[PDB]
Amino acid sequence: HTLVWGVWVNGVDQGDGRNIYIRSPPNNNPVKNLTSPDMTCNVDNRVVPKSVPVNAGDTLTFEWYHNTRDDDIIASSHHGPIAVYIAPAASNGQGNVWVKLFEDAYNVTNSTWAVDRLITAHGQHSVVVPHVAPGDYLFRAEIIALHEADSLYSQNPIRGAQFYISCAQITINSSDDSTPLPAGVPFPGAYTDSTPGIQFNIYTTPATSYVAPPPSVWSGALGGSIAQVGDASLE
Ligand SMILES: OC[C@H]1O[C@@H](O[C@H]2[C@H](O)[C@@H](O)[C@H](O[C@H]3[C@H](O)[C@@H](O)[C@H](O)O[C@@H]3CO)O[C@@H]2CO)[C@H](O)[C@@H](O)[C@@H]1O
Ligand SMILES: OC[C@H]1O[C@@H](O[C@H]2[C@H](O)[C@@H](O)[C@H](O)O[C@@H]2CO)[C@H](O)[C@@H](O)[C@@H]1O
Ligand SMILES: [Cl-]
Ligand SMILES: [Cl-]
Ligand SMILES: [Cu+2]
Repeated sequence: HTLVWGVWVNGVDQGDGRNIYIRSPPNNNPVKNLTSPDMTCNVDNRVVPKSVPVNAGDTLTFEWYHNTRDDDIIASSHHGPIAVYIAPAASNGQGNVWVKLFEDAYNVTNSTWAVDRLITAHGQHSVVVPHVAPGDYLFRAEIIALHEADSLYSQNPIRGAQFYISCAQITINSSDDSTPLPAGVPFPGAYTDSTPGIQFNIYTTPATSYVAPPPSVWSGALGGSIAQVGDASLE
């Protein structure tokens, strides 16, 4: 159970974005039905009044929280991967539009899941804004908690992979468009009951064997991190 509080741009806090530049759901409960319209941008997908200005190459940091800002972030049980996708905002997230900018699943070097590192990072993970066409975008940050993913939700709706999905409204101002955004995948649709990484038993299957759900990270993506970029406590 986790939500996005706001974003930072080049280590500058853009302030509380909830229902302002984040298409916030009413609560921190997961989405679990892979064919739900809620897979796009969670249960309250609508235009919110603001979009955060960035330029291509800026560091864009998502900041998550559990109940209050800079708390436990997400229950430690919720091991799993983190992904960020981008779509042009005029799509409203519909159609074959979501392009993956970031994936971090299980780090063999550190012996840690992305969610474990997200907690240590005070809820912060970042992407480099890609060199796409200037305009309005949705950045869809997705945490998959796998602690009940040994079952398919479609088998047992009390369990299943849990999707913590948050869509931020981002406006890309200065961009040379050196990597034009291609068509992408649909949400709902890209993940199905047979997709690798959706049904996974963390109690019996080694995390060294985990394969995150496709699609692969786009060739135009410039990278990211899971690391504290701003100190919320200094405010
Ligand atoms: O036993 C089932 C799994 O429970 C996980 O804890 C979650 C609780 O089941 C869930 O009820 C709770 O929901 C809270 C939420 O955390 C809080 O922010 C909100 O204000 O109220 C909700 C309703 O009470 O969330 C927790 C996760 O934080 C365990 O983490 C898991 O190990 C266990 O299998
Ligand atoms: O961040 C580690 C993560 O990498 C995933 O592979 C990606 C990689 O992030 C990206 O830089 C490159 O451009 O594409 C590949 C393929 O999608 C990998 O799937 C994860 O297991 C791993 O934790
Ligand atoms: Cl939960
Ligand atoms: Cl959310
Ligand atoms: Cu939870």
